[PDB]
Amino acid sequence: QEQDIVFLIDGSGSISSRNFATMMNFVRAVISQFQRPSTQFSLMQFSNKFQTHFTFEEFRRSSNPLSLLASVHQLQGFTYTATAIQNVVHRLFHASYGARRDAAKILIVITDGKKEGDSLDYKDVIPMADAAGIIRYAIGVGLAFQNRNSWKELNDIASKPSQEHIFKVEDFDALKDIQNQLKEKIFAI
Repeated sequence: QEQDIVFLIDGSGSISSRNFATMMNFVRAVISQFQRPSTQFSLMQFSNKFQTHFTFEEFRRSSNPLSLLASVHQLQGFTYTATAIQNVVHRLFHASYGARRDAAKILIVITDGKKEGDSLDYKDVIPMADAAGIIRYAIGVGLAFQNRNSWKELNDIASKPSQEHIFKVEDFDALKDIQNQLKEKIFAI
């Protein structure tokens, strides 16, 4: 079963250079657990700005896909998670970007904090993501995601059942600890 998977990663200034590098190592590790052509990937980074590092078409045609993750520079800035999801949902899965009609559409969001200053609300972008059948995973990095204020954030982003689509890790160095878990979740789709 074909899968078109988008990684949407936060590049806000709150993320240290060391942690950003660690996050990219995690993305590379997860991608390395899958094989083309069944699974294809696309990567967008967000802050208050948005950058598509590679589309599904670029990943598909590449003779060395993992290299497309070699020159990813951190954007810095704020964290407009809702608008970022909107940008992914309304662009990265287009046929013109290399997406496949019959493929399962999956979005993996990695963030170190709640959205702040975003002019869009989750209720403004999630309903459409659900209509498109986009399966969403929310990965929250930081002890703050242990409370309620930040917990609800992951629930608003992730597909239901929430528990099966959310991951809370204490720090960026702990991302590697959920690689197998995340892989198993996706392989089950």
